[PDB]
Amino acid sequence: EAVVISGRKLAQQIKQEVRQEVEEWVASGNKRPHLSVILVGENPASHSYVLNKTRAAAVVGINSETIMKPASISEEELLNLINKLNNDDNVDGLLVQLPLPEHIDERRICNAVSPDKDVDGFHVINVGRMCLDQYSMLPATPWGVWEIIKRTGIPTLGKNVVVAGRSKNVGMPIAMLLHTDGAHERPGGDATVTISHRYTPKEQLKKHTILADIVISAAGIPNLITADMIKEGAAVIDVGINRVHDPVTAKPKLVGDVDFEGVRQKAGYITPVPGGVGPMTVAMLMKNTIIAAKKVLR
Amino acid sequence: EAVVISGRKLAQQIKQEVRQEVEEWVASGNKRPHLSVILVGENPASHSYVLNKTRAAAVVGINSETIMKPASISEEELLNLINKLNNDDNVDGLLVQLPLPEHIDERRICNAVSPDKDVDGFHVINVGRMCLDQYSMLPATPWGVWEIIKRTGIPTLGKNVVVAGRSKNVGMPIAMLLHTDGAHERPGGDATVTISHRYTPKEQLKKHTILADIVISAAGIPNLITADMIKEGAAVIDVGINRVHLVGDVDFEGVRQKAGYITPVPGGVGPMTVAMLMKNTIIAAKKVL
Ligand SMILES: Nc1nc(=O)c(CC(=O)Nc2cnc(C(=O)N[C@@H](CCC(=O)O)C(=O)O)c(F)c2)c(N)[nH]1
Ligand SMILES: Nc1nc(=O)c(CC(=O)Nc2cnc(C(=O)N[C@@H](CCC(=O)O)C(=O)O)c(F)c2)c(N)[nH]1
Ligand SMILES: Nc1ncnc2c1ncn2[C@@H]1O[C@H](COP(=O)(O)OP(=O)(O)O)[C@@H](O)[C@H]1O
Repeated sequence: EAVVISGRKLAQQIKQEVRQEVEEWVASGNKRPHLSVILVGENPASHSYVLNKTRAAAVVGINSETIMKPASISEEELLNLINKLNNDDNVDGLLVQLPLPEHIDERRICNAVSPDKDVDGFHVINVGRMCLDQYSMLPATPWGVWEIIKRTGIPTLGKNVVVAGRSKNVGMPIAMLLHTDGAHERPGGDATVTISHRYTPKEQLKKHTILADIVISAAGIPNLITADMIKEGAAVIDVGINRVHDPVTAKPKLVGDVDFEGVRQKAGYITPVPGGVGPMTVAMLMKNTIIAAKKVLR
Repeated sequence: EAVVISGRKLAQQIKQEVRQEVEEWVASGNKRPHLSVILVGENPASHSYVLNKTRAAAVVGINSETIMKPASISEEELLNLINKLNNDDNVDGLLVQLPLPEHIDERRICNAVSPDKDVDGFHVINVGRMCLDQYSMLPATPWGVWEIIKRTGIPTLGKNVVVAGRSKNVGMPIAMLLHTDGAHERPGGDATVTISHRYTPKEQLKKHTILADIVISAAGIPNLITADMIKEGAAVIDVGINRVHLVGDVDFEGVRQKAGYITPVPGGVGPMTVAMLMKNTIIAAKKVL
């Protein structure tokens, strides 16, 4: 039966580390780090998630604010705000919670944020640098997945890894980190990586996961991954956060992409949803904010 | 036996497309495109390849010059030259042939070329845009591999593909093009892609290639792919160009029984590399950023 990795405990340890580091930075008489978060509209998940981020900033010694804007705001208005904050020498990190409404182009917004305040790592320069194995602001969810693997001592060099999902801020950067050279400026995990997506036929997915020492599911599909697909002792990391309705009572429940109960038999490791990858995302963003405050990637 | 794909012939087709496009463009008022190539040192592969590029330029009606410099050139000189060429409005495309001498930072050189004139697609912005499936200057070898697959009619959507190698200008971009979404601004092939490299155990490689409708080898290792690694009827694309006693990364002679399609070396991907660069030069001349 599978060791269950608590991403909540790990995230909490990492927050303690950022706390000490912020205490230190300030005791040396530096400006306290400041994170600004922009939230557009009323997606409830977006609200909960931004709540989690600002709390985390509070508890690790980072000053936060959330600027909430109505969904009817124009792209131009959002850009004027971004520009104010890029020019405010008090703001170390600046993030815009996603998704944005359809009249606003996310890519133009992500590229408007100053690369050295880009704690999400979504600016095209950060994406380019990451894809070239250079130092960059790494994106929080993928770096969280990496820390779960690395801090649990699960090896990656030479190993087979499958990532279900190819989204530009989750699946793609996860696949990039895991396959790349450990000897490079930004080290990778030297694994053999397969990437699947919405057109991977389910039988062919299974044919690749069955060979996998590590399966990382970032598709947003309940019960995508089941124990017949996993091999004995493999690590299984679950990036999905899927809001379902619970058969016994149609209560609103969070599952991931893995059939936890089925897979926790056969697997060597497993993360739960909730309390797995999600809090790690919040922890790695605290890390990026301290990094941005210390202006080390200038 | 396997259908042997002629890169020589597909490249001919592409170069005729560019010739026509260039001729309409000049005919309708515009400056004739110009490609400037910077060559440093005496690597015989580099010299041969830069000659192939400028010949192709000449025959599709694109003006060229190669600027040859000694290996001894300093990084500051090379950047000075690049800066001059970035400002010369006669120059549409600018490329610096690799590899550069060990005392020159390649990445610094690559980022110094104006993105508008970056016909190799090695500038960090071009790499970033490509990884986001945005319009970009696609790198020549990866776009060549893509054109080989799509002009030969080999399907990719839902299919299994293995790329052997993860170099930033070949193997990584090939994997990026093949797995990405056909509906995006810069379409991809909607395939299921495995990337392998110098730490993939050979048996594990084989366990992936066995499943593969397409195997693309960009490792630079003679005989890495052998017919027991292929599944019958599969497309094998050989990006390797190795000096031994020129051959690929495939055992051509063996794999051609088992394979559905196969590319030779020479005459496969290499001539396509040259062709796609001509494509990129006319795209740069037209200033469709
Ligand atoms: N600019 C930008 N950047 C981004 O990074 C992201 C991604 C992101 O914020 N992800 C998450 C994920 N999970 C949590 C979390 O708290 N998860 C808990 C459950 C809490 C509950 O159910 O409400 C868990 O999974 O246990 C979080 F705070 C943030 C977006 N959308 N936008
Ligand atoms: N900035 C930059 N950009 C780059 O794109 C490249 C890569 C590159 O130039 N690739 C190639 C590959 N092959 C050929 C070729 O003509 N191959 C013939 C064999 C001819 C013979 O040497 O006898 C074949 O394979 O049939 C070519 F002209 C260029 C580099 N290095 N640098
Ligand atoms: N056994 C192997 N299987 C797959 N890829 C390999 C193997 N051995 C080496 N490689 C890869 O080949 C590449 C060598 O780089 P390079 O020669 O610069 O690229 P190219 O083949 O495009 O010229 C590296 O990415 C390396 O990890």
